[PDB]
Amino acid sequence: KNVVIYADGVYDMLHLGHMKQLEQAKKLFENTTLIVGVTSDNETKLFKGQVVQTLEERTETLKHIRWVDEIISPCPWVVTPEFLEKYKIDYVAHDDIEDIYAWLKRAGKFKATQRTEGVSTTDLIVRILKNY
Amino acid sequence: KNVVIYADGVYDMLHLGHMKQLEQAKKLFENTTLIVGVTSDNETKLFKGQVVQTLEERTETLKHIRWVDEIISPCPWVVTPEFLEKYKIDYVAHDDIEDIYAWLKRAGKFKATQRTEGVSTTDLIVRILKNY
Repeated sequence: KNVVIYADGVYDMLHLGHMKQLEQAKKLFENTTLIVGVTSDNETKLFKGQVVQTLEERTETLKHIRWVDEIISPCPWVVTPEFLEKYKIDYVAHDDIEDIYAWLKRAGKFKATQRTEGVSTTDLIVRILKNY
Repeated sequence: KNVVIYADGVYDMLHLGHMKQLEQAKKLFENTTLIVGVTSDNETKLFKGQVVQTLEERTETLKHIRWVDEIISPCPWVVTPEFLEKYKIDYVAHDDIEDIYAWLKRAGKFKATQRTEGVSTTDLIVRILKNY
């Protein structure tokens, strides 16, 4: 009855928005194993942009999050069918936002999870940029 | 066999240092209930200094932390004997750093937990204050 869910991402400066996404993935089915994939520093910088925390720092924080059952760190930048078989993954959970998730959706293996705006560590110091 | 542990604090901009402290408190005994107390905005500002996140924001993040079993939010600024009886608390866990914890230590009810330096959300943007 257990369903293996895979949620990959950068998880830089982990905040409430990330945590709610992990909760959502963890709760997609009654009985789940949530695997979190943490992207490598080099690949994140290459394809996305500057990461603040190292792979080891981003991974260590995730270990403390109630919803996280297993961590693949580092994880591949792009999910492949081979990867899904290797780790026996039933669904990939990711924000949605051509479509790199098209093949997962075609297979019935994609579960959208939603971002929370404004709760980011960026915005909190922008907030604190008012005492002056 | 279950031991009730009470760890109070501000828990502003929760980072790895806080999380490791909560892990330490949670793991003080084999079978524990970890109660986290979150201090009020007004009292924190009064006795400590500016808090970045509201009581509700600081409390909501703690809900996502694996080690947290129960939350008292807001909590009293100062622990009292009456408070320990009300919630059936066996030990208070807090960083140590006259001594407001003297009466707890005298009673056998104090468990020191340790801070982690440098891992704070403050230091991460100080870190990012190098790309320029």
